[PDB]
Order: sequence, then C-alpha cells, then structure tokens
Amino acid sequence: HFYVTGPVVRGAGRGGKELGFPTANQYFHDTVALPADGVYAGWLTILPTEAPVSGNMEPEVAYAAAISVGTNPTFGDEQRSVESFVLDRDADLYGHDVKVEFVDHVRAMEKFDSVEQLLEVMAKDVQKTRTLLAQDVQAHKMAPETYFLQA
Ligand SMILES: Cc1cc2nc3c(=O)[nH]c(=O)nc-3n(C[C@H](O)[C@H](O)[C@H](O)COP(=O)(O)O)c2cc1C
Ligand SMILES: Nc1ncnc2c1ncn2[C@@H]1O[C@H](COP(=O)(O)OP(=O)(O)O)[C@@H](O)[C@H]1O
Ligand SMILES: [Mg+2]
Ligand SMILES: [Zn+2]
Repeated sequence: HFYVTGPVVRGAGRGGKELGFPTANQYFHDTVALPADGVYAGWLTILPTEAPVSGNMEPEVAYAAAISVGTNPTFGDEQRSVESFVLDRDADLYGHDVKVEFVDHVRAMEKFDSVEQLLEVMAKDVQKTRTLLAQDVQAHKMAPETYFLQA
C-alpha cells in the first residue's frame, strides 16, 4: 500500500469533542506524494519506539483506521492533512511517529452544509472501512499479532 510516515500533531481540536471521531493529524509539505484528497480505509502503525504509549495502542501493530486526506472543506481548514480515526481504540498519539497505509479509497472529500450531514456519512465510512479491512487481512493472510481490527 501506499504510505506516509510522520508525527501525530495538533489539529483544530474538534474531532473527538465535536464529532465523536478523534483523528490523528499529520501534515506534509506539498512536495510529499499523497493519494488524491478523499476518504480511505487503512492501517495506522505506531513505529518502533522506546517512548511509552498511553492508552490501548502499542507500537508495531497495524490498527484499523478510517482516514481523511484533504483540507476539511466542511470546516474550511487552511492546510491539507492526513487524518486517521483509529477504530475502537483510545490512546494519546500526539508526538508519536506513525505510519499510515492507504488500502482502499472509500469516497471523495466533500463539503457538507452541516456537521449532521457529515456525521451521517462518516458512520457509513467507518462501516465500510471495517468491511474493506477485513478483506485486506484475508488478502495478505496477515498474522493476528500484527494488526487490530475489532469485530
Ligand atoms: C472517515 C472520515 C471522513 C471524513 N470526511 C470528510 C468530508 O467529507 N469532508 C470534510 O470536510 N471533512 C471530512 N473529514 C475530516 C473531519 O472534518 C476532521 O477530521 C475533523 O474536522 C477534525 O479535525 P481536527 O482533527 O483538525 O480536529 C473526515 C474525517 C474522517 C476520519
Ligand atoms: N481512536 C482514535 N483515533 C485517533 N486519535 C485518537 C483516538 N483516540 C484518542 N486519540 C487522540 O486524539 C487525538 C485526535 O483528536 P482530535 O479531536 O482530532 O484532535 P486534533 O484536532 O488535535 O487532531 C489524537 O492525536 C490522539 O492523540
Ligand atoms: Mg484530529
Ligand atoms: Zn492490502
């Protein structure tokens, strides 16, 4: 899969608290190759580290993630981000170097008229992501210790 690596950094502060979908934000210079803006199913891995990870994620495990690439046009954000909602987990990822692999495209990035409309679609994105990643596990015969995909 195409992938990017970089530290998880601070965004607008709205994902978890306003939308109920915390996103681990990464920002890249405009020279770095990314997939098209859009929503993706993929895997987020905390790279090997001696830094302690607070919460229920550990290094070197591929966690199922629903991923956004773009400028969050519903909100009118100013920089392109890669943003990963890690399914069914809760950890403090700020400052940790992570790898994000883009496995499947789910849909185009969209400017919604309201947060309600966006959340309705994000629920479907997450459901699709579960299904698509389950297929990926089978396609690569991934060893259970190496990934996390709840239910
Ligand atoms: C699966 C998924 C789908 C998303 N789809 C869209 C979208 O269609 N349009 C949009 O403007 N933002 C989209 N986003 C981005 C959210 O707007 C963004 O994660 C949220 O505003 C939190 O921003 P923050 O991390 O800077 O706090 C999506 C995020 C995720 C995780
Ligand atoms: N399931 C999860 N997926 C992504 N980030 C999570 C998750 N659980 C906790 N977090 C933490 O929440 C932060 C993202 O929340 P968010 O509201 O999007 O803040 P920000 O605007 O700073 O990105 C991450 O950087 C990470 O530290
Ligand atoms: Mg975020
Ligand atoms: Zn694959």
